[PDB]
Amino acid sequence: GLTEEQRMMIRELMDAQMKTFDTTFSHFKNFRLPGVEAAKWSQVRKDLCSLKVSLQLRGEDGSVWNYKPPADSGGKEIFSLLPHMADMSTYMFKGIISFAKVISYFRDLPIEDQISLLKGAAFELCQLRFNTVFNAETGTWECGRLSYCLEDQQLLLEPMLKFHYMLKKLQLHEEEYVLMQAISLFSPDRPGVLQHRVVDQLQEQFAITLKSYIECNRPQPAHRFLFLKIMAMLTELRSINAQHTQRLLRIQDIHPFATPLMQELFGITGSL
Ligand SMILES: Clc1ccccc1C(c1ccccc1)(c1ccccc1)n1ccnc1
Repeated sequence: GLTEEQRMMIRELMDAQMKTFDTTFSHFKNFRLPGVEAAKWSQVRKDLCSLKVSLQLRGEDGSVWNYKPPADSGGKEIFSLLPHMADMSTYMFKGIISFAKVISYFRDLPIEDQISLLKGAAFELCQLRFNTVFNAETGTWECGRLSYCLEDQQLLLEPMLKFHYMLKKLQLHEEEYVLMQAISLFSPDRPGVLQHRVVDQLQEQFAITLKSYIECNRPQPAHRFLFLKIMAMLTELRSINAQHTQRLLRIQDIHPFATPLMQELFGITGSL
């Protein structure tokens, strides 16, 4: 029950996803690994505690490395995973940027608005892509030969983590994830967007396509209100990206770690 525009639209997004989402992370390599005042630090210590995972690395030859992070002993060991996480984020961001740049609706926008939309939505799209490799039975993001496991059920208090569990519960299709990415990418209200009305119209068409996709392919009474649930999750995603953004900026304030691409997306000038 989708129109021809809508069917073309979903195809173009699925195409962009297929070309730019390295789902086995095969080309994530050369990354760093952990080695072998006052009220800021209290806040940053709390910040880093929420971002805590163990790391497993499965060698192509069959070997396995496992890293268990330290406890907070009041020092600098709380920063040990930041260079690795910066490299993973950077790698995800490159995929996100490539995703946007092959979408016709995005390429047609002026360059400054392209940049403003990517700066506004990079994290959100990264989180949506991470959700598709999140294993909610083991609390593990399965990134090909890398796995990141939550240290350990009072962790669902963390809004990022509650989001991943709730979104995974909806059992979305690939098409529904990529429409979510599009709706978040084409948010007309990001800082610096000039063409508000053009982006808003595009956003509305992505949401209408999603509504129609669901109505036509999900008749089960379990998926009643699925569209509205998804849209409320998108609002939650925006809110937690703002929280997560401020958290990384606090951490970055006292222990620098953003790569140049992360700095670009943050608007960090390299000046002081
Ligand atoms: Cl992606 C990211 C960047 C910086 C810090 C933490 C995370 C995190 C993650 C995701 C996949 C693989 C390793 C870490 C992360 C890990 C644990 C707790 C919070 C965030 N992530 C961002 C959003 N959802 C998950």
